[PDB]
Amino acid sequence: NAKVAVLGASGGIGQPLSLLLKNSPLVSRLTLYDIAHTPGVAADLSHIETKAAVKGYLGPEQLPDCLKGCDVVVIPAGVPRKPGMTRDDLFNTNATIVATLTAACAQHCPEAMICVIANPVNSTIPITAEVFKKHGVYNPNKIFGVTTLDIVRANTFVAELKGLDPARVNVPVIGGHAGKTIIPLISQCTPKVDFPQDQLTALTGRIQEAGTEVVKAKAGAGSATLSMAYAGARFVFSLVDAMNGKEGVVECSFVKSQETECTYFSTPLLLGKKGIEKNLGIGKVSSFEEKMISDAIPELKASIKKGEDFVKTL
Amino acid sequence: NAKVAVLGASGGIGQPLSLLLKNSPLVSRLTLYDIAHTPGVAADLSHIETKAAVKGYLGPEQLPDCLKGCDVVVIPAGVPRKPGMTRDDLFNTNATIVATLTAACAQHCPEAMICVIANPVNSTIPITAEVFKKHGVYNPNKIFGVTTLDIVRANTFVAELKGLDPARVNVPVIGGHAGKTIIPLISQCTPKVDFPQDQLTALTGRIQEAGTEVVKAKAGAGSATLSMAYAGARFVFSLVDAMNGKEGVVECSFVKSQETECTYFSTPLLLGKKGIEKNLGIGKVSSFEEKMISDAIPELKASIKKGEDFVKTL
Amino acid sequence: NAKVAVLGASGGIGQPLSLLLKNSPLVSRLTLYDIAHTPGVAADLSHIETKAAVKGYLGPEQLPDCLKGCDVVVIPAGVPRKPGMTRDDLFNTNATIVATLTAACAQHCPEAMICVIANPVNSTIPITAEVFKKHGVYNPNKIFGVTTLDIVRANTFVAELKGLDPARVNVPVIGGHAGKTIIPLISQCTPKVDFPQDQLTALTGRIQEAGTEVVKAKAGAGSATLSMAYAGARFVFSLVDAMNGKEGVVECSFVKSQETECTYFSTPLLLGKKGIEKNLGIGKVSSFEEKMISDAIPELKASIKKGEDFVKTL
Amino acid sequence: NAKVAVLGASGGIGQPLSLLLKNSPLVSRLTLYDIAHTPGVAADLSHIETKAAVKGYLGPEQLPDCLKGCDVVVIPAGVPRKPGMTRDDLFNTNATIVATLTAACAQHCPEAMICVIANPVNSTIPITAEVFKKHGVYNPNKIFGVTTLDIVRANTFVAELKGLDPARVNVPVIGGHAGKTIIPLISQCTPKVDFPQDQLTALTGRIQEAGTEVVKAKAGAGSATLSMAYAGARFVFSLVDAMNGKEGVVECSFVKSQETECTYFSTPLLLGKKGIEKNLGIGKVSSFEEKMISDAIPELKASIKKGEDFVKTL
Ligand SMILES: NC(=O)c1ccc[n+]([C@@H]2O[C@H](COP(=O)([O-])OP(=O)(O)OC[C@H]3O[C@@H](n4cnc5c(N)ncnc54)[C@H](O)[C@@H]3O)[C@@H](O)[C@H]2O)c1
Ligand SMILES: NC(=O)c1ccc[n+]([C@@H]2O[C@H](COP(=O)([O-])OP(=O)(O)OC[C@H]3O[C@@H](n4cnc5c(N)ncnc54)[C@H](O)[C@@H]3O)[C@@H](O)[C@H]2O)c1
Ligand SMILES: NC(=O)c1ccc[n+]([C@@H]2O[C@H](COP(=O)([O-])OP(=O)(O)OC[C@H]3O[C@@H](n4cnc5c(N)ncnc54)[C@H](O)[C@@H]3O)[C@@H](O)[C@H]2O)c1
Ligand SMILES: NC(=O)c1ccc[n+]([C@@H]2O[C@H](COP(=O)([O-])OP(=O)(O)OC[C@H]3O[C@@H](n4cnc5c(N)ncnc54)[C@H](O)[C@@H]3O)[C@@H](O)[C@H]2O)c1
Repeated sequence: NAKVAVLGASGGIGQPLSLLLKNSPLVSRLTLYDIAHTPGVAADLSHIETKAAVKGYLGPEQLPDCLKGCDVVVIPAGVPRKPGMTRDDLFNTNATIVATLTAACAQHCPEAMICVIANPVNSTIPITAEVFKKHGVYNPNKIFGVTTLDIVRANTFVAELKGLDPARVNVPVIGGHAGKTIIPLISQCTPKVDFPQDQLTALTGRIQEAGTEVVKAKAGAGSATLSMAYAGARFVFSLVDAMNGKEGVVECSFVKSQETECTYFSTPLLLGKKGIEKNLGIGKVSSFEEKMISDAIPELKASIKKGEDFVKTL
Repeated sequence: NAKVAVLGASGGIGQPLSLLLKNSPLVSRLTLYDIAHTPGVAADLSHIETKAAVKGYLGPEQLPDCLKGCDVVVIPAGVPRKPGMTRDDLFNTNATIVATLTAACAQHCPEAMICVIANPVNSTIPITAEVFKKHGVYNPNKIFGVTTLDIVRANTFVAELKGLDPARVNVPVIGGHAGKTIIPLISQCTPKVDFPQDQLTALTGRIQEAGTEVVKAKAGAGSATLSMAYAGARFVFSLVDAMNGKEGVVECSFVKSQETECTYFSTPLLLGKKGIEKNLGIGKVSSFEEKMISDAIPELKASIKKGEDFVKTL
Repeated sequence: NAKVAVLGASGGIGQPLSLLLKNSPLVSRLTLYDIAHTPGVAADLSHIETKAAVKGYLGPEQLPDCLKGCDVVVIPAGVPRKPGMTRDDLFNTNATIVATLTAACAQHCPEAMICVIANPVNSTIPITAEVFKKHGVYNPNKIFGVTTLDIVRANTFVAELKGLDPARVNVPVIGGHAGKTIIPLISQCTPKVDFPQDQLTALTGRIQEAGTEVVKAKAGAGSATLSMAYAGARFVFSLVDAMNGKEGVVECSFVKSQETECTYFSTPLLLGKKGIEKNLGIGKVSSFEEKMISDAIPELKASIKKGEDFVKTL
Repeated sequence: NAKVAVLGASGGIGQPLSLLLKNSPLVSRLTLYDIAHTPGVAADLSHIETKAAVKGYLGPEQLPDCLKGCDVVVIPAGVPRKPGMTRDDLFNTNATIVATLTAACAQHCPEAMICVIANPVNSTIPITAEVFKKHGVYNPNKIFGVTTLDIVRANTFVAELKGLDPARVNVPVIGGHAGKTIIPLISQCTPKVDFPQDQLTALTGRIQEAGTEVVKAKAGAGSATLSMAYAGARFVFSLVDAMNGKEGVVECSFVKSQETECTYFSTPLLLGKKGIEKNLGIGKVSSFEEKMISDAIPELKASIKKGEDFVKTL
C-alpha cells in the first residue's frame, strides 16, 4: 500500500531502482521525478504486470504533484564520480540538488520518510536535516542516509572468502559513507568468522574502497548503479515492512545520532511505524574496530559541518 | 544451479536484465558479454549479496569463454528503434549481430537454451535456426524468440480496464512480435473477461502498438528497456524452473512451429527439462481472433523468408 | 546580410555546421532549432567574436519564431545510419522529420532557400517539393538536395591519387545521393586526369561508398558529421554569395530537373539571385559515365515516387 | 607548414577543433589522438578537400606516433563540468590525464608548443611545467594555458554593449581562468570604450561567469565546446603565424610569469619564432582593475600549489 517517490528516476540508479520498486507487491503508487526523460521511463514501467500505478513528472513545476501524499521519498538524484574524484568533488553540485529537492519534500510531504542516496551522504544528510529545520518540520526519526550498499558489499566479500551463502551472512557497518568512515564490524558478523589480522585488514579496506573499485572498472562510464539500485530497494522494503507493523526489522543507516560525539552517525536501527523505533547503538567491538571508530570521527565531523555550513548560506 | 550468459549486457535492456538475473537464486553463474562497458557492469553486479558468480567479457576474442558451460544464453544485443522506424527497418543491422553471436553459441554452447530478444524477432529467430543448422547442432526445442513483453503488456492493460490485479491475469498472445502479427487471444484470458467489440479492437490495437507507444514517449532516447528486462527475466526464470523439473510452466514464445503454414509462430509452450515439452497450440479462438491469424500469416512468412535468405548469403 | 536557420542544430552535423556559419561574415543572423539541447548550443556559439547574432529555439512552439525573416534554411535534422543500414531504413523516420520541418518553412519563411541535408536526399527533396505545393508557395529554384559532400570526396580522392592540391581540383558529380546513383564525371575533372579503367572503376566505387566507409570506421558512433558540416557550409556559402550578386558560382545539387526522364536530378547549377539561375545539365560524358546514368535512373524514379507517395498519406 | 596534434580529439571540443584545424591552409598535417573513437573521426575529416594529411591514433601504444615531429600540441582531453561544479572540482580526475599526456609530449615532441585546454587551467599548467622539468626539457616560452575563450567572450560582450563589430574589438584579459581570477582589462580595450559603472560591473561579471552560464544553459550536457574550438584554433593560428615569422602577433595566455608574485599568470604575450618573444606585462590599469588583481592572487597561488603538489607526490 506504500506510495513511493523516486527523485532522480531517469538516472543510472534511478531507472533500475524504479524497476525494483515497480516489481514489488509492497508498492501501490510509484511517482517518478527527474529534469529529463521521466515521461518515457514512466511509460516503460507502466507496462509491467504489477499493481503499482506509475506516473512520471518532469521539471520543478511538477515536483509538488510528484510529492503529494507520499510515504517514502528516495533521492538518487545527483552527479556520479569519474575516475580520480573524491566524493567531496561532487559536493557543490549535489548539495544544491539535495537542498532543492528536500526543500520540496519539507513543503509538500513533510510526514514522509526521506531516504537520501546522493553523495556525499556524510554531508547530504545534515543538509536534509537543516533544510527541514528551516521549514519547521524536522523529525530525526524519518531522515535516512542510505549506507545499505556498504552492508551488502561486506556480506558478499565475507561470503566469498569463507565460501558461505551471502543470503545467510550479516555484517553491521557503522560510521559513515566515505573511506575510513566506513567501519565494518566483522566481530559482530553472523555467522561468526575468524580471519587473521592481515586478511581482516585487506577485507576492511576492500569494503571501504569498494565504490572506488567500481568507478575504476567503469573507466568514465559512472559509478555503482545496479548494486546501488538493489541496495536502495532493499532499504525501502525494510522501511515499508516496518511501517506496516513488521517486527525485528533492523537496518544500518546514517542518521541523527547521540551514540558518539558525532551529531550524525550510522548504526543498526530498529525500524517501526514512526521510522526509527530505537537506535541499537555501536555495541561490543574489538580493539581494531575501536581504533577505526576513533580515527573516523574527525572526518565525520568535518563533513557534517560542511553540509550544515552550506545550508547556512541559503 | 543455472549458468546464464547475457550477450549485449551493457545495453539499456542488458543492464537491468542482468540485475534481475543476479538477484535470483536460480542463477549460479552470470557471464556478461558486450563490445563495450562489460567489465564495469560485472564489477557493479558482483557486489550484490546473492550466490551468482558474475564475470565480464569484452570483444569477440572473449566471447567463447563467456559461453562455455552455459545452460541459457539471452541475446538483447542489437540496435533499438527511433520514432518512425518499424522493427523491420532494423533488420539489416541486427541481422549481422544475431548471426555472428548465434554462430559462437552453436560453436561453444550448442546444447544451451537460446533466447533472442533482438529485433525483428520474426526474422532473427529464423536466422538463429539457420545458423545452428549450418553448424549441425539445430535443436528446435531450445531456440526461443522472446515475445514475453507482449503478454506482460496484455495482462497489464486488461487488468487496468477490469480493475483486476495484473499478477492474476494471463492473456495468451500468439503469432509474432511485430504490428498486426501480435495477436492477443482475449477469449482465452483468465479470468474470463468480455468487452464489447469497440473496446476489444482498441485494446487489441493498444497491445500491438505498445512498443511504438514507448518509443514515442522516449522521444528518441530508445525503446522499452526496463519492462523488457522484466519480461526477459520472467522468461528465463520460467525456462530455468522447467529445467529444474518444475511442472506447469507455460510461456508463449516465437519458435519453430507446425501449428500453421508458418515455419515459425508463437503459441503457449509447455516448457520442460529439454526445452519445449509440448506446443500447446492455438486452441479455440473467436472469429475476430481467427481473422487476425489469417491477416498475419503473409507478413510472418515474408519476415521468415527474409531471415532465411540472409544466412543463405553467408 | 543573410539570416540562416539551422534545423537540427544540436546534432552531430548541426553543431559543427552552425559553428562554421557563425564564423562566416556572410551570415548576419543565425537561428538554431532542435527538439533537444538548442539553448545550450546557442549560448555556446553566441560567445564567438563574429557579427552574426545567434538565438536558440527549442520544440515546435518556438519553430515559427526561428524561421521568421529567414533567407536560407539548412536541414540536418534526421537520424543517421548504423553499420549495415541502408539509407531507406531511415526513410520512415526522416521523411516525417523533413515533412514537418518544411511545412513550417513553407508557412513562415516561404521565400527562403531550403537546403536539405537529411537523408535519403533522393526522396526528401520530393517530400520538400510537395509540402511546399500544398501551402501554395512552391519554387523549384529555391529547393536544394545537398550532395556537396560527394563532390568534396571526389576532389579529395582524385587529388590524393594524382599528388595534387585538392583546392585546385573540381569533379562534377551527378545523378543522386545513394550508391550507384552517385556518378562522378571524371572525364569532366579540372585539371584533366588520366586513369586506366581499373583504377577509374575502383575510384568510382570509393566515391559511391564513401559514406559507408565512414560508418564502418565509426563502428556504431554514427556517420560523416565534420566533413558534412564542411560540405554543407560550402554549399550554403556558395548560395549566399550568389544571392549577393557574385557571378560564376557553380554547384552540383539534387533539384527539380528536366535534364532527364527523372523529375529530380543532380547536375552542376549556376546559382544567382533567384537561387538556381541556370541548370548546366550533364554535358559531354564518356561511355562509362553514360552507362552509370542509364543504370541509376530506375533507382532515382523509385526514390522520387516513394517520397511523393509518402506526402499523399498525411 | 605546421604539424598539429590534438589530444582528446574525439570529444566535444576536440572534434570541432580538429575540423577548424583541418580547414586551415596553415596546417600541413593533423594527427588526432584519443582513448576512443579516433579512427572514425579521422576517416570523416580525411574526406575534406584541404591539403592537411589527417591520421587517427587510438590507445597508449599509438600516442608516440601521434606526437612525433609535431610543431604544436593542443590538449582538450579532460572531463567537463556539470551544473554546480567549479573547474577546481575537476582537478583530481584531470590532473592524471594532463600529467600522462604532457609526459608523452615531454618525451616525443619536447620542442613543440604545448597548448593546454584541459581544466582547471590555473592548476594544469603548473602540472605541465613540473612534468617537463622532471623530464629535463622545460621551456617556459612554449607552455600555454589557453585562456583565449575569455578574450573572445570579452570582445563579443563589449561589442554587443557598444554596437561594434566584434572583429574590431580587442580586450586584454589577465590573471587566470576561473571565476574572480579572470580579469578583463576594459580600460585597455581597443577601441577605447567608456562604460557607465553599472554596465562595467555587470560586463566584468558576465565575462567571469560566462563558462558557468554555458554549463547552466547546457543543463548537464557538458560545457562550451564550439566556442572553445573556435578559441583554441585561433590560439593555434596565432602561434603558427608567429612561428612563420609574422610580427606583432599578441595573445593573452596563462604562462610562467614574473609579473605578480604568482609564478604563473596570464598577460598579453608577444609571440615569435620560439614561442613567447616577450611578456608584455600588466601595463597601466584602473583602481577597479588593480583591486581585481589583488583579490585574484590568493586563489591563483592556491591553484598553483595544488598543481605543483600533485606532481611532487608521484
Ligand atoms: N549512497 C550510495 O552508496 C551511493 C552509491 C552509488 C552512487 N551514489 C550517488 O547517487 C547519485 C546518482 O548517481 P547515478 O549513477 O544515478 O548518476 P546519473 O548521472 O546516472 O543519474 C543522476 C540522475 O539525477 C538527475 N538529476 C540531476 N539533477 C536533478 C535535479 N536537480 N532534480 C531531479 N533530478 C536531477 C539526472 O538527470 C539523472 O537522471 C550520485 O550522487 C552518486 O554519487 C550513492
Ligand atoms: N523482444 C522484444 O519485445 C524487445 C523489446 C525491446 C527491445 N528489443 C530489442 O532489444 C535490442 C536491444 O535494445 P536496447 O534498448 O538494449 O539497445 P541499447 O542500444 O541500449 O543496447 C544494445 C546493446 O547491444 C550491444 N551490441 C551491439 N552489437 C553487439 C555485438 N556485436 N556484440 C555484443 N553486443 C553488441 C551494444 O553495445 C549495446 O550495449 C534492440 O534490438 C531492440 O530492438 C526487443
Ligand atoms: N547529405 C549528405 O551527404 C549527408 C551526409 C551525412 C549525413 N546526412 C544526414 O544528416 C542527418 C543527421 O545526421 P547527424 O549525424 O547530425 O545525426 P545526429 O543524430 O547526430 O543529429 C540529428 C539531430 O536531428 C535532431 N532532430 C530529430 N528530429 C528533429 C525534429 N523533428 N526537429 C528538429 N530536430 C530534430 C536531433 O535532435 C539531433 O540533434 C541524417 O539524416 C543523415 O542521414 C546527410
Ligand atoms: N580552457 C577553456 O576555456 C576551456 C573551455 C571549455 C572546456 N575546457 C576543459 O576541456 C575539457 C572539456 O573537454 P570536452 O568538452 O571535449 O569534454 P568531452 O567529455 O566532450 O571530451 C573529453 C575528451 O577527453 C578524452 N580523454 C579522456 N581521457 C583521455 C586520455 N587519458 N587520453 C586521451 N583522451 C582522453 C575523452 O575520450 C573525450 O574524447 C575539460 O577539461 C574542460 O574543463 C576548457
